[PDB]
Amino acid sequence: TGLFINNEFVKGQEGKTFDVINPSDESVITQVHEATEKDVDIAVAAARKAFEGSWRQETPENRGKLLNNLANLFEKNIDLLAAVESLDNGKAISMAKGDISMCVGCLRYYGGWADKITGKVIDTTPDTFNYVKKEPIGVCGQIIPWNFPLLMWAWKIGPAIACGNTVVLKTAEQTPLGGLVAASLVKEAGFPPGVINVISGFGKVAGAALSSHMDVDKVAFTGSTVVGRTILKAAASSNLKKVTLELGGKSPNIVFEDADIDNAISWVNFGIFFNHGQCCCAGSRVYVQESIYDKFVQKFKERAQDPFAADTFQGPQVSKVQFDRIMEYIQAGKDAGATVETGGKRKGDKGYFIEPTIFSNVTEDMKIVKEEIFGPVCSIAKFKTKEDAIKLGNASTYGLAAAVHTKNLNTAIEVSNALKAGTVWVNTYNTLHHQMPFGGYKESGIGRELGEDALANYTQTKTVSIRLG
Amino acid sequence: SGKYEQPTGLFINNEFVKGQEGKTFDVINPSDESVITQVHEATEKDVDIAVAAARKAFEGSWRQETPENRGKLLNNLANLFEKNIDLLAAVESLDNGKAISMAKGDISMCVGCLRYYGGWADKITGKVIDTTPDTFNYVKKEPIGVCGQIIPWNFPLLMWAWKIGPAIACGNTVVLKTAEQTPLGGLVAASLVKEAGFPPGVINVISGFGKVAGAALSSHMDVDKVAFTGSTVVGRTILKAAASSNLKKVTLELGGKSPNIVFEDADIDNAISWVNFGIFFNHGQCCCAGSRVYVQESIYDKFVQKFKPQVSKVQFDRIMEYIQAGKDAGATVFIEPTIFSNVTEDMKIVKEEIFGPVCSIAKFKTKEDAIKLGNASTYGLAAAVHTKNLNTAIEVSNALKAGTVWVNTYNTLHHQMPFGGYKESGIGRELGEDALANYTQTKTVSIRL
Amino acid sequence: HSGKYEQPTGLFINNEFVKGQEGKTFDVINPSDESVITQVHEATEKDVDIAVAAARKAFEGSWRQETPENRGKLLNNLANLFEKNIDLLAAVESLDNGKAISMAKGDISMCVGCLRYYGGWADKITGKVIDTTPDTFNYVKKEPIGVCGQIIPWNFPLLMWAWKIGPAIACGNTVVLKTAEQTPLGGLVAASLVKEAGFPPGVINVISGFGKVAGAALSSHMDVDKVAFTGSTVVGRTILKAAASSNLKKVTLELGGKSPNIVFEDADIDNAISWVNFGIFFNHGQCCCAGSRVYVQESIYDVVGDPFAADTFQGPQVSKVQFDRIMEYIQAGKDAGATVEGYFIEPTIFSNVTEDMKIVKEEIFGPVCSIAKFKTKEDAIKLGNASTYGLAAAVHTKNLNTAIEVSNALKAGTVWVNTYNTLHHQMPFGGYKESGIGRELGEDALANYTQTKTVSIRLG
Amino acid sequence: SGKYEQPTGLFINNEFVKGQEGKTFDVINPSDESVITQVHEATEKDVDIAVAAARKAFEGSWRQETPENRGKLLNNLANLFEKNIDLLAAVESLDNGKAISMAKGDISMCVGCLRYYGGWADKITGKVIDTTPDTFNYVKKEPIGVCGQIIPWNFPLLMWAWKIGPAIACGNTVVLKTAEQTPLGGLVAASLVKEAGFPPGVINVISGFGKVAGAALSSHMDVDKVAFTGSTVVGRTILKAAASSNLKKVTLELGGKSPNIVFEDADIDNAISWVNFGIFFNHGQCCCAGSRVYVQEYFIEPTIFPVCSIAKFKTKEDAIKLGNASTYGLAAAVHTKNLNTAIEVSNALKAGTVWVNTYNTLHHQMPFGGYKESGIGRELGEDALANYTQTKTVSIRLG
Repeated sequence: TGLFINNEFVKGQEGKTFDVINPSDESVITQVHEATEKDVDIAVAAARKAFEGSWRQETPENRGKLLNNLANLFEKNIDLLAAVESLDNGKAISMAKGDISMCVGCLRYYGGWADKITGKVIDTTPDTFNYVKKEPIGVCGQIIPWNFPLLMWAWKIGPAIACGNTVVLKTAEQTPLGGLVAASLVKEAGFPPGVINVISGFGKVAGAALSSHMDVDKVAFTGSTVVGRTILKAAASSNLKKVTLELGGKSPNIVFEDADIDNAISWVNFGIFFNHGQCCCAGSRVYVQESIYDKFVQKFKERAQDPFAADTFQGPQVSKVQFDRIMEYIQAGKDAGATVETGGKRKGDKGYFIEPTIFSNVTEDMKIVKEEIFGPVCSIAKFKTKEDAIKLGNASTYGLAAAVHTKNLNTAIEVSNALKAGTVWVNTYNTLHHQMPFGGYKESGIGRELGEDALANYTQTKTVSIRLG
Repeated sequence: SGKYEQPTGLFINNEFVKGQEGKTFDVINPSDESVITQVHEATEKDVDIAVAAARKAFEGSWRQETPENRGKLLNNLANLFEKNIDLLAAVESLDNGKAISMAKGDISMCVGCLRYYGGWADKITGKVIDTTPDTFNYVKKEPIGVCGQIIPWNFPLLMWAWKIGPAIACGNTVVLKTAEQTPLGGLVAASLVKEAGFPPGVINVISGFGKVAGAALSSHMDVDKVAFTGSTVVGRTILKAAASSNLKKVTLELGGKSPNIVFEDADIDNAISWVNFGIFFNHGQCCCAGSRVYVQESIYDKFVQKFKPQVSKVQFDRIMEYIQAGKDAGATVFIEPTIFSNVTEDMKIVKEEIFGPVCSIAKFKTKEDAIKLGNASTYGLAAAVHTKNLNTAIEVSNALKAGTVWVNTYNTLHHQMPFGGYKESGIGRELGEDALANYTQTKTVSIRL
Repeated sequence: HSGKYEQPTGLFINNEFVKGQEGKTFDVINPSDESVITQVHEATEKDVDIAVAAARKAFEGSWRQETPENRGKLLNNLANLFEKNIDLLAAVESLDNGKAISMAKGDISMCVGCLRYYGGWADKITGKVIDTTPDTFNYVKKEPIGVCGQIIPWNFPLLMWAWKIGPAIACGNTVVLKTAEQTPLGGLVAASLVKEAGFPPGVINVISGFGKVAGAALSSHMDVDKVAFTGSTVVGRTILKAAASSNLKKVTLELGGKSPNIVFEDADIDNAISWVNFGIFFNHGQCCCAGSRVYVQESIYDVVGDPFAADTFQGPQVSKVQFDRIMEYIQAGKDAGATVEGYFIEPTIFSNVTEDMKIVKEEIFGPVCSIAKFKTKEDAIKLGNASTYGLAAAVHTKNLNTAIEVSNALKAGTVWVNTYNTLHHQMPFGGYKESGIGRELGEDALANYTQTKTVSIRLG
Repeated sequence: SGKYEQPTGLFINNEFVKGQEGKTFDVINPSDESVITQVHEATEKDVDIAVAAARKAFEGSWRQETPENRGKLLNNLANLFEKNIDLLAAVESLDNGKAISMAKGDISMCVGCLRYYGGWADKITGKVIDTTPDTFNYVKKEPIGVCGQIIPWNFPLLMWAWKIGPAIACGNTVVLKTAEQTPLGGLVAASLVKEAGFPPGVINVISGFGKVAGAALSSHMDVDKVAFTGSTVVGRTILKAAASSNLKKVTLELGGKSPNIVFEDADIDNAISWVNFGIFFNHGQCCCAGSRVYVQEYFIEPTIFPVCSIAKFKTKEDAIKLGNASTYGLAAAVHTKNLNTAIEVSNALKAGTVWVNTYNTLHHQMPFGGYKESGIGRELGEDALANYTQTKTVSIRLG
């Protein structure tokens, strides 16, 4: 399926195609047209033509109408879309239905916001009139990863289109299929040509080309810190465009004395093993109070024990490079003397399946504890003081999210007030919602994403001061 | 008067001190050209001391304090500023070289600015979201932490007040670096910081150069955010080191070249008075300045006739470079305020950033031509429109590609109204409630049942 | 005009069409041919009690499970239903109220936009968190008020329906709406949509009755938590006094006012006479916001009947009482020496209204306009602002200083500049002084339909 | 101490003046029963004067004034409250009968209160709506105009300071009436009003009785707003008069039966101290005081089952029904350590202020206000400004 430009599926100016492999049986699904720097420039040129006197005319009332249209389409095709994702990405299809649900709530939630962006009328002290507009930024290019390609698709598209920007989305080469079938829905929903363009390519070729584009007004990156620094470096070399990143971090999971146990093991099971641990906020450092530690760890072990089947909860990892980094991390974790409760071996000759991995007898500064593994691999420890879980859990330059299980409100408030995370879950984990914003503290991110906060990043403030008598 | 100062130190932990290297770097008066005196120097080893102070303050001291007495500090400081307005006005006139007449204007604007933000200390509010039943979700604002702030020299004390107000309101400790050309202001201000009873390390004021101290802040691993004012190229400098270091947050306000538009029905007596105040106010040192001025094809000639100290040698030299490029371009034409006319459309003299008293006049016909001409610029920091027609005034201001638009006024700026750029003029707006967004972080707590 | 007919006549209680306990019917007249359409059942004080009980059961039970997402979803369903039956609905509207079916369709469009908007607001109602405490945590919750009684007026029965129902349901309140005696039909047709949309039983109830019997019952009810009145100021005073004698329920009023129209010499050539035409003769002059008195600078001082037809712009008046009230008022206009230019009264224009007599004294609510003449600027502010009513006003000009200064100076809850009688859900509509209590459109409606709640948690 | 008399009059147009009736009324000391002195009394014509003054102030002076200055003025007045905190602290104790320590505590709250709203004067923001068409619409906020403000006796200067804070922040002129029992406070405050530099007639302080002076404010044709604190039945009478007059905005605060709920999982030491404060604080003379308390299975001495009633629930749902089975719900409290208990029960309680592991701590930043018969409008924190502002919507059609 070709590049989505001006509501058409053109093909690559140089005709490059690149290969799409299925993680379940390693076979090759098909090939997808590749954008190079000439493609990116013409895409961006389409976005700007739309921005210029086309979609500036459209009314917020309608911009929401369109978004709601898109969400109903998504909803009309939950089954196709969840399949595409399971094929391309490798996720349990009952899980994939979950993911599209989140897409229909996220788009529709931003549908509501389109007509509710408002500036201010500042009563300046003198006898003058001053209004503060919020306007669209213009061309917004976003790069999304392959954890939640369709979900991340809908995060980026939503905000930008509610506010009235025109966008250019690059799908990660790993999972370029979803964003394209979504793009087909974008034509049924009644969006002008140009408003929304979807690109497939690599970070190093198109990815970059977006970042350095002198006619791109905003980039919005979701992936590894490493590439993020690249992206920041790109914006600075080009036109100083507005950047907002959501890098990943190795978040923690914390259990207390008073806390309920059966929910903990279940939520911390979900906290690391959800999406195979292939999500930004997974809970790889698990900390339990010493009193409860031994039995908890036993009770955690027992809980640990094809995507298209309905029984599966885990699945293939996205690529063998990503598989072979995960496997390099597990051997590193054992090479360091850490015991293994359960974990350490692939499943089956075909496919990238990896087992849920646990580690004990681990020190505070192994390679595995505070460097992003990005698979189903986690660490357990014993803490005793309230101030311990603080010094321990935040002993970390990556603070994207955290958790705290307790029954004592004072502990809950104090710890969560003390924790240095963009998101704190009390008695839950890995539950995101569009209403509440999501982002990285310090090195996990630059800017916040869900909620009304997203909107800030895609609007901007003009001060008009009508001075007179 | 002029006076003789004591340790001209780095303000560190509420104390003036020197550099561990023992280095110093002269300060010179643009009027006389004599050297006023000599101010201490801060290099990487000192910035790491100051960052240590700010993080020390931030941890356990200032987290206990409340926004009402935090507020109760930014007013005291505003009071000190007013008590010694004419003193600070003098220093600032002496060092920068601007007329003591800015005693009220510039140095009071700080009092206003620091007061307003003193206001905002206890008005910071998080959120509560009604996601569902059973669950209970809220959003809270917290202080970012240590902030590096680099100011220029055009409004040394003003800028000083624009960076302390929001940062402190929100509850963050700061480490400030004055310019090399005009460090004197921040240091007296610093004595005022001690007086108003701030606890030690919530404000450290540093002196130095871009190549050394500047760099140390930008790339400092323990700095959580940085905010910067000055040339676009040093901004790009900041953004990179941010990226290499620790992805600390970056707010830039870079200067821009900014237009002034006059229509036939503009009440000419007002229009000429604003454009002149717009371009020459503070020698053209204003980031937002009427670098290029445009007049209707009907009233151009009538309009033109009615119309007719930098900080160091180097700033004095780029204007003489750009003035030379002017006559070279063939364009009809302390420092003489310079004016050019029948300047072409594509020149050096228009498109890059003079930062001195020079102005270039252009002539338009239709309304949409002034749109094409104004927003035809890489720099979009401010713009202004002088007319009387309603439909004209609001249609154009919407169209103009700038972060501040002025209608029947120029260079008149207020602290409750946000000021910023959006065409590589800047990242983020820094005045009014929106500044407080830059120096806070969001944390989301969800409780289940 | 469309043969299909399913005009329900019952009271819409608990997602059902019941009948009056003591069974009273009351006649419905068509203002175009003075004929009786049919008869609708009447609520009385036991009906209203039953009703309030329905709403309160809903609010007490069903709406702990429901998430703001779904409250938003439902309104959108109800919008799409409204938009699927624009044609049927416009027809009832036109038949019942006697207004051109071109206008009635315009009305319903406004309904679907108003419902959608508020559907968008359900998940976006966020309370605050106050972080200025030491070793304490305080959040401020917003929550539904509870049971909200609504009394809509016959000008725009279906529009007013949406204006009331939208905000209240977004926030999580449950409501009981009394239609106007003169136009009960729309609200009941709508009520049928409310069940197809998937609202729970009880959440939304539509009563027919009178301002006296039923109207009083809602406003004096001790289990009704908030009434919302729209209509004559004489009734509003009754509504407040009801609320004070009963249980102090929170009360939002939106009464009428005599709105000014100002025209400045620099202003604009023909669309001005076009806007002021629309300004007083839109909807036959039945809008609270209509521009009764028109003011012009001295320099420049000097459609028929059947609603179901296409060419019509102006239609019947609601009834003979309204017709008769109008005739008395214009009769007084000629009686006072002012020059002059089934149910349908042709639009009159009064000059020589040099003074502020009876014709400019109070609202008329018919197609009667009054012309004034001004010449400075501070006089038009003083002539316009010279009224106990301040709900809307207009200015026409080309002039920026006059525009802003005047509209700053005018004392109306809404001020149009170079336009008139153009409302929009985004922006709040409301009255100054004796015109109103509260604000209605936009985000400010939501305040009227939520309560805050301060939780403070001590630590240590 | 006790001191000179001076006029002791009506504060009108920045000067102490006297009743046109020539009526004076007596002030009694709750402690020794003595008669302190005689303050004059307002009647319908003094009110009409003061309203006239507040209108002429509003109609001219205040335009020239800029929110930056409003705020300066309010904290100036907060500065002066702090100057004579000790004086004003004692006035209040002599007049009302309240421990001098508590009066330091009350004044601090006033200075706080006034300062906060000083903060808010230049932060009043309007809206700008991006209307679908090519129009340009904004939403302005303007002052209502003349306000009537009626205070009880329990926090005569505290309440004084909540009432004038928001009102002046937003740009209104106020006309304040002081309770008959305790007018002494307000009148010094009024001396401090001139000194803080307020233009004349922006704050007028009236003394007099419920019937006469109340009625005059409530029903005054040229008052645009009233605000009321005290019994429910004078409230009803205020609402009613509003209606018969010309439809003032009415914001009222009524005092009620608040509850205190303690599960035995709560810490008993903190619980006991907090309920004791709660009900014996300010001699149970506060709207917030928690008349009834439930646990899990002239001077009047303190009383228990300034009174209180104890009873005992079992499961959690009885705790919520007992607290909310009341005509009244102005405040509440709940003492526990259970997270899920504290969040769930407080949502379920129909109160305008809930306290968890604390009672009667009240902060000017946080809005205080009443449910059901407890009040109409909330009046503290940011939300107060809403009560004293008013929305104007301008649409500008374009080409």
